[PDB]
Amino acid sequence: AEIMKKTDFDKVASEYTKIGTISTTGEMSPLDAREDLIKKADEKGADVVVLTSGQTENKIHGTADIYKKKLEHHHHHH
Repeated sequence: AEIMKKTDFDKVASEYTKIGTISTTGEMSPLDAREDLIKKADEKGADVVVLTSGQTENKIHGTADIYKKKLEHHHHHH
């Protein structure tokens, strides 16, 4: 699982699927919150962790929507 914001993820939103929301126990540390959310997300099998709150201690608790990628199977589309 990787850390991106909603602004970053939005561009490729239709390529992924929301499997749930993860949350840190609280606003611990900025980079540490990321790592803890990567722990949860990757444990749930998520491809992307979408910080729907932001990062860098900017009024964040640590809520992120977890998404999985749409894996393709011979459907080349031309």
